[PDB]
Amino acid sequence: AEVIKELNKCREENSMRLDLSKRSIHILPSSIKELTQLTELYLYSNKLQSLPAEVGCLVNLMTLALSENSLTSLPDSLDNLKKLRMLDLRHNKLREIPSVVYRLDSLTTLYLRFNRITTVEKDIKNLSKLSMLSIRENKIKQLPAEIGELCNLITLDVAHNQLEHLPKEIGNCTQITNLDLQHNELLDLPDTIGNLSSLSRLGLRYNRLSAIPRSLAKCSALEELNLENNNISTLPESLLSSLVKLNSLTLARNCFQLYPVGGPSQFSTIYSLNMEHNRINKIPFGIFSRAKVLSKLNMKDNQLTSLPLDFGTWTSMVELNLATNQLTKIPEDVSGLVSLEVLILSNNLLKKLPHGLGNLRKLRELDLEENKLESLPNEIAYLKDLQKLVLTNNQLTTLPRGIGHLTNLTHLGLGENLLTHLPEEIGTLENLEELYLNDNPNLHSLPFELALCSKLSIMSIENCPLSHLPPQIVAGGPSFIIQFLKMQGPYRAM
Ligand SMILES: [Mg+2]
Repeated sequence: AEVIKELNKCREENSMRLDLSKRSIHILPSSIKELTQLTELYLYSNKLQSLPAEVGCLVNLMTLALSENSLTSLPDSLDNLKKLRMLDLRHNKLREIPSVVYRLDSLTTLYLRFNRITTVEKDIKNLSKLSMLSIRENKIKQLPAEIGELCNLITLDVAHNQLEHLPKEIGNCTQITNLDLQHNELLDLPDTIGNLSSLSRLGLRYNRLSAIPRSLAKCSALEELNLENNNISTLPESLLSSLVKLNSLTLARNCFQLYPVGGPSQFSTIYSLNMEHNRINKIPFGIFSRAKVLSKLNMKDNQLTSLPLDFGTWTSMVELNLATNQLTKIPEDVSGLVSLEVLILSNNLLKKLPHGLGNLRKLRELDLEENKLESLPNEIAYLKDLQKLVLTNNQLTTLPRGIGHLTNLTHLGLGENLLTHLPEEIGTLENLEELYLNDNPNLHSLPFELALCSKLSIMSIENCPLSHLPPQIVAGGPSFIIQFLKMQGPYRAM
């Protein structure tokens, strides 16, 4: 109806771009054959199950945009579009690459993401002008050796498929800079992967890799190496020191029991190292002695029972996550870690903290949730940069009076402890915003000085008896308690 007039409009305008997207089109009219001047046809977001043979009359088409339709194929007449440069077939119902697509040898850009494709035929070698090929989110089990004739490829995306291997002939696609293989079933990578010398983005997470080829050392433009969720427990001893632009290394969710063995400069370039969810039973002595730029270490969910003798020499570390290990002590040498801003120690077996904690002048966040802490050291008072202090689920009965010296503290989590009272010095926490006191069964009062925390907007007190406060006030909840402390206490300003 309106597409009749829009096709008609295009005819009289002689416009070389036709946009029929988002028009609920089920059947494309035959008359589209008349608009032979078109170089761009936009049919995306429609209801098309098929393109008519008349589309092959649009022999000047350079762009055919068909995403978000219900196509199963394309007309054999598309053969006649000898100038077609980009075909966009995302989000359709293709069970295979349409036969005609294998003859569109002028194509440089082919988008096939989100279909039902299982096989790439050997005839893929005909599309040797392709620089962008995306077949992400399909059902592909293997690629043909003839992928190696796509020598102009820059981006090859086959993420979210069923690949178990990659043909060694991928090593002939020497222009590739972005190769995404994540979320496949990959058991290995070919030793020829090193032939991809301009490789700068390699997607490998969520596969079944048990090793990395040593030839990957040749891909020295790589700026990230994310091996998350595989089956890796070692690395080629030469690999990391060859990746001289490597910024970040993720070994999370693998089966490392020991740090990978590497050169002296194995960690000399990365800023971030993520080894969370492995089986690592110790951190080697000296492992960060040449890691001047490494500032984030994540060791969460491993098997650590202690820390190396030179722990206190990690002077560049800024964020350290040792959550979900089996640490029983933090050594006094933690005083060495003068750059630390974030220290996460939740879910260990700590009973006390070293006095040396007080040397962490830049510490902003300290998370001690789910330990066995029985006290805090007085030297906590010197953490003047501390903003967030999480002590949830410990065995604390009192806090040091010096807790009130934490000028910058905004978040204080004391839920699930054994507290009998809060110090009056809580009132000098001028910046306190969130105070969690829930599930302290022996906490029977709150100090009037709590009224002095003018920025206090959240406090939890569920399952505290608070029997030294009036029953109806306690039943009113945090809002009523704070108002009561202000009105009955001695601190009203006027
Ligand atoms: Mg899958």
